[PDB]
Amino acid sequence: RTVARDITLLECVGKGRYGEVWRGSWQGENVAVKIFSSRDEKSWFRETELYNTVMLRHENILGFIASDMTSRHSSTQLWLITHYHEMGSLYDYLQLTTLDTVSCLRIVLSIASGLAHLHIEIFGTQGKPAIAHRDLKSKNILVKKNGQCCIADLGLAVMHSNPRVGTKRYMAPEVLDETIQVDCFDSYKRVDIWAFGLVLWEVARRMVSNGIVEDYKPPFYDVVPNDPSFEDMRKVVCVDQQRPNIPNRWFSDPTLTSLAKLMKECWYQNPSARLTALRIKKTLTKID
Ligand SMILES: COc1cc(-c2cncc(-c3ccc(N4CCNCC4)cc3)c2C)cc(OC)c1OC
Ligand SMILES: COc1cc(-c2cncc(-c3ccc(N4CCNCC4)cc3)c2C)cc(OC)c1OC
Ligand SMILES: COc1cc(-c2cncc(-c3ccc(N4CCNCC4)cc3)c2C)cc(OC)c1OC
Ligand SMILES: [N+]
Repeated sequence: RTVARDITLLECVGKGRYGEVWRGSWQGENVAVKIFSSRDEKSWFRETELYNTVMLRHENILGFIASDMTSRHSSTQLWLITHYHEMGSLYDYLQLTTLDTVSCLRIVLSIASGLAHLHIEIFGTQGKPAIAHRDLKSKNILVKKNGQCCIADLGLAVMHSNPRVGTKRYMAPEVLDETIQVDCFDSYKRVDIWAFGLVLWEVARRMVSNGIVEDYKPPFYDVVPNDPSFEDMRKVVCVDQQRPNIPNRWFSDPTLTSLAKLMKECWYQNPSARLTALRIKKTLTKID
């Protein structure tokens, strides 16, 4: 039989230190092709090892298609091929649109659903190890046409049944002050919950209430520079214990009032006090 492996690369939709992401076509279907830089080859190996261990399939997890290593003259080429989401990342989407109550809740519940799926160990033969993402942020969430999102980029993920770090802006206090209990898998889940709370804040700002909305801003936009240093973040999050500001106007809206409470419970200094992804999901299903 013929094994069709050609992928037509059509447009570059992202470029960074990690390499590039391309919209491509295989057998008439859109795919996304992440071409890894040499600097980020470990992310391809980690995501490939994870998917070789457990073939994750979930509506709120970016859908895997293939991992490819191709030998070249003096180098190795590494591609990750996934489903393609033409609306782009949540980071991109929130810059050009505001949200109503239903759309806001649908986004955040779908993220919580993908995150709880990663976090939970499932036993039996169609089960999965528990997984922590370790780089959750709005650029690593994609928006689907049906209004739900999916979580992307498991290049830093850890499974439970040289060392790298996530994006500094989204790092939890215990990462920045180096107290994280690196031998406890639950510690990594709690780092994800902190970052989820920041994403919740980014989304909520874009939900209209009483004719008011906030402009899109990244977490800590008002207290750290672009490309904040580790020390910049440590001073804000650990030393001064600052948290993203909740605007007054949210307290006139029942949804945003509830989401503010939820955020706060993701942002406790004590990691063990933070809500779990499953508890976040339940709370979200009862809002509105
Ligand atoms: C090797 O590389 C690539 C292969 C393919 C691909 C293309 N067509 C057919 C297949 C296929 C799938 C299953 C089976 N079997 C199933 C169990 N019983 C026997 C039959 C045979 C063939 C595959 C995998 C696509 C790629 O990209 C998108 C690839 O590159 C990453
Ligand atoms: C890698 O991605 C894609 C692969 C294929 C593809 C091509 N040829 C054969 C297969 C196949 C056929 C039979 C089995 N069997 C498994 C054991 N029990 C019996 C049944 C498995 C796999 C598949 C999935 C199609 C895609 O899209 C349409 C893909 O997505 C882009
Ligand atoms: C975050 O990680 C990954 C994302 C994707 C991915 C999947 N579907 C769509 C996109 C996309 C498409 C268009 C835009 N727009 C940006 C503004 N101007 C117009 C164009 C943004 C994003 C991307 C990036 C693929 C991955 O691997 C293969 C990823 O890595 C695991
Ligand atoms: N790592």
